[PDB]
Amino acid sequence: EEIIWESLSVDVGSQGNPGIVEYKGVDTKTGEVLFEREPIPIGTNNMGEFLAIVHGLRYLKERNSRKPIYSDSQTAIKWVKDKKAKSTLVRNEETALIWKLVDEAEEWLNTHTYETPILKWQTDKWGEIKANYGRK
RNA sequence: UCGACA
DNA sequence: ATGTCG
Ligand code: VO4
Ligand SMILES: [Mg+2]
Ligand SMILES: [Mg+2]
Repeated sequence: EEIIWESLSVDVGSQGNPGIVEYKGVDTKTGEVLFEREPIPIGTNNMGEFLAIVHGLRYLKERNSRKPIYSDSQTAIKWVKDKKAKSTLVRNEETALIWKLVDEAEEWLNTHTYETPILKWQTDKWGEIKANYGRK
């Protein structure tokens, strides 16, 4: 299987886990940053990966784009497929912002239709995903 | 008992 | 190290 360059790549970035979470989506071909989330004080890697895909889904749908989305997160891909984020992050006053975004993301998935293929970025064959933050 | 993706 | 799934 080859890389579908005509696509959107998303990825999470964090400082600690759980810790500060952010994410962005980029054009897989050029690397142009199409959107980037404002750092979230506290959240998990998988929540961020999940929010990144849903944000890409809405980004593409508003523009009537049928391009697929690449993510390197097996967990986030499954959560999106089930339209349910199974995070273990403790629900409390500290993790309110991330959980709210996560709940709203889920809500969006349960209130909208889309055919966007959500593809697994084969990191071991193609190297780091184009929207990556972390060290290689 | 791990294996895997982050 | 910690977050999650097969
Ligand atoms: O802009 V919306 O996709 O929330 O309908
Ligand atoms: Mg990732
Ligand atoms: Mg990354």
